[PDB]
Amino acid sequence: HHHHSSGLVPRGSHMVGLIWAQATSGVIGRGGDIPWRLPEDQAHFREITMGHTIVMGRRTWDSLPAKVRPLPGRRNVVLSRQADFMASGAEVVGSLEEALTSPETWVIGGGQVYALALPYATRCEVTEVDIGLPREAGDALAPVLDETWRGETGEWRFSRSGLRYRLYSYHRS
Ligand SMILES: NC(=O)c1ccc[n+]([C@@H]2O[C@H](COP(=O)([O-])OP(=O)(O)OC[C@H]3O[C@@H](n4cnc5c(N)ncnc54)[C@H](OP(=O)(O)O)[C@@H]3O)[C@@H](O)[C@H]2O)c1
Ligand SMILES: CCc1nc(N)nc(N)c1OCCCOc1ccccc1CCC(=O)NS(=O)(=O)N(C)C
Repeated sequence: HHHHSSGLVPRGSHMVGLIWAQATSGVIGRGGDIPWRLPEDQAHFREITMGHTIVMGRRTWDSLPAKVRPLPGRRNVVLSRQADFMASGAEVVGSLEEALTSPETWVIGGGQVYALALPYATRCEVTEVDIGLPREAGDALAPVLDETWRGETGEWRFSRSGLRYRLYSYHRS
């Protein structure tokens, strides 16, 4: 239960990580949008994901502005159960199993997909945003991590955007 894992990824393996930003309450989205824009979090998301495959749910793809998607520098994969859903510039697949063919994959949202992917994941990179944002019916929420996960929490930091935030890194075998 406490064996070490390495950060080096052999090319024959399939490392699955989750990356998300949440308010303390666990909200990650409402009404199809992320309710903040922190430049430190945006930079961090790129630094982690650049050069890898990114997997997202169909609703997260829908929420990206048409002009910015697919996100550059990364293989974009969108999960949909709809046989007629298409994503220009990206691959649409019908299962998580089909999406996880690369050696390093970052699941980048949203609520449903994080839940679905967790069982396969060995890394989570979390940004906590210190914004008063209550959970409302219909909100997209973050996954909750059990005791199989070990992690490190950074100190509270202060965004140029005027909100406090802090970074968590979690891993498991
Ligand atoms: N704060 C953050 O870090 C962050 C990051 C990303 C997104 N978000 C937020 O999350 C919100 C969306 O979350 P969400 O839960 O509503 O939707 P989502 O997870 O982004 O996408 C859900 C869609 O994924 C497809 N899907 C789900 N399970 C599948 C499966 N087993 N196999 C194949 N396809 C599957 C389905 O598409 P079909 O209906 O087409 O079949 C489903 O409707 C966004 O609006 C955004 O606000 C937040
Ligand atoms: C930057 C937002 C973010 N942060 C973390 N730590 N993890 C994530 N997975 C994450 O989501 C990025 C992908 C989803 O992005 C959106 C989803 C729904 C609505 C809007 C967005 C874009 C928000 C944004 O800040 N975009 S951006 O400028 O950073 N960039 C285009 C990706």
